[PDB]
Amino acid sequence: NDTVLIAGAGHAGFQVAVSLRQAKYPGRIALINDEKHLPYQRPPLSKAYLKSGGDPNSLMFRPEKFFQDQAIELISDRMVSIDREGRKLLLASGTAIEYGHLVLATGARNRMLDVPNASLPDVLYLRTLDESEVLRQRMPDKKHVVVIGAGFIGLEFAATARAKGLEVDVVELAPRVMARVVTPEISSYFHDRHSGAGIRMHYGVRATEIAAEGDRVTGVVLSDGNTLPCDLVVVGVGVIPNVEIAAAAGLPTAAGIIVDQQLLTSDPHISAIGDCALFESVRFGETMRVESVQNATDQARCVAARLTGDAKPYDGYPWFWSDQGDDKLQIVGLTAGFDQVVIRGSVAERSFSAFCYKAGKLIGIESVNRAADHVFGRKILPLDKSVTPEQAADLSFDLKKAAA
Ligand SMILES: Cc1cc2nc3c(=O)[nH]c(=O)nc-3n(C[C@H](O)[C@H](O)[C@H](O)COP(=O)(O)OP(=O)(O)OC[C@H]3O[C@@H](n4cnc5c(N)ncnc54)[C@H](O)[C@@H]3O)c2cc1C
Repeated sequence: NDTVLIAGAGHAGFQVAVSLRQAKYPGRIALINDEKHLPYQRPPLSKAYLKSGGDPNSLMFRPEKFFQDQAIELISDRMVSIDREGRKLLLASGTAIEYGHLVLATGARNRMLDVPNASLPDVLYLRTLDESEVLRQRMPDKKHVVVIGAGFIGLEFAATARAKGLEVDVVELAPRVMARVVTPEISSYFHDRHSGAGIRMHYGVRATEIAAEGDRVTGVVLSDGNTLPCDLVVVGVGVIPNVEIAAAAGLPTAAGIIVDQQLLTSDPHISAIGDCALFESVRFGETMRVESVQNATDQARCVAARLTGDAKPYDGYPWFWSDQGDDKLQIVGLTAGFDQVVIRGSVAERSFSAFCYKAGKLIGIESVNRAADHVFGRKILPLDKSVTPEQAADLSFDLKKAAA
């Protein structure tokens, strides 16, 4: 067959469809979308949107007419099974489709809070437009929310809930916030900023039970035995890559759908991109899964480029960002295994960067309200070039000249 079937119409799904057309792909392109919304943006969900008037499709990538003009078949359905041998995609509507090449961009789903009463009505998640909209409408009728999970999303939400007048308590099991993604100097800064806004941070604890009265949430019980009163709970304790269906078809999976340097599964005719993909990284010499718009986007481009001619190893350089309250956090590079951190700028001035090193080499830059340092990293890191810790701290050391 000639048709390219895309399962999942989020960032990666939408981008591969678009990039496929830009590259003048002749075949048919079907985009399976299991949500009652035109493909939309995720980043605004825990940011601006929570502050908007809730405009139905204000987060749409492109308007409805776009998919028609682009010959991208937008199918309002969901894949449930994959017939690799018959190269057919089995939808839930009962329908079935043959494919030349199958692109899996199923992303990842919320990991359910595994605690008593965790499923009461007032225990909400925050990852889909729908979930964002209910939370937006629910906050005005709530006085106190406990946020479980100090990840990016949880804090982006916490600041807004606080800004709206709600009482806010953040529950994190680790000793500091964003422990899975940033170095201590960043956690510290944000701990101060949020605390300063009146948000009460709680470290070293897990939720062990959701205290309720009738079926009304009244608090969150912690592993230290104490209970934090609240009438609303927002949980962000991780996701689960959607690999089930692919695994059901015999495709290797783990913490994501396994793919090689070219984002291909063990079955040619089937690729995996975005949050759902556990790819082989030539640059970093290891298999990993990355959750970011950058990753979804660059991976989509890589596949689109392959299915149209030049098959190259995926090498989208990783970078992320987060908008918490009035502060902007930008990260370029992977900081895992950092053994030396240098501060450039001033924490007091609320504009600085943490230059992270490992074995004497710059591995990443975490910039708070300092776009210039981020541009420096985005240019230098992909080239695998570095700057000494001494130079990073020196405000008289010109980053523009260094990156020319
Ligand atoms: C609230 C929020 C804020 C974020 N903010 C940022 C940010 O500021 N910066 C950043 O870099 N990243 C951010 N991210 C992460 C970013 O959204 C993800 O990295 C990106 O969406 C991953 O793209 P994706 O295409 O793989 O999957 P997603 O966008 O999640 O889309 C997956 C889509 O596939 C659908 N689907 C799943 N299974 C099936 C199936 N079997 N059949 C059909 N359809 C299916 C899903 O319902 C969904 O619509 C944020 C994420 C969230 C949730």
